[PDB]
Amino acid sequence: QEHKPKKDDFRNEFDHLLIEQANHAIEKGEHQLLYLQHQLDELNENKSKELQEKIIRELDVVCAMIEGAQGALERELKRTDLNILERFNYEEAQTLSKILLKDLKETEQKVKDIQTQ
Repeated sequence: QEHKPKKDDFRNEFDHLLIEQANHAIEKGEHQLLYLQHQLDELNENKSKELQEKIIRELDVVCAMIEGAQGALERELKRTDLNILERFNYEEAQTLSKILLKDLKETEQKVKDIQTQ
């Protein structure tokens, strides 16, 4: 297996491009979900009241800002666009965002399902 470092090189989003904000949004969200998965698995059995209440708060604010941002941004870019490159980027953008969205939702549900103090 090849495990290499992956850090956003283009942080400065001055241009504030549509795809730029979208990619950054889906990237951050996805990452958080991947890392959150672990806590969810451990919390599933641990059933820790503190760990749960915490994950819920973090997952709430994350899924919230992501849902709102993604929805708005997506609705913005969806306004008008037609091109090979634009189509490709747009396709992958919605693909990654959609995936992270489903996973995130599932995680939240599970957390809420687990009974704790």
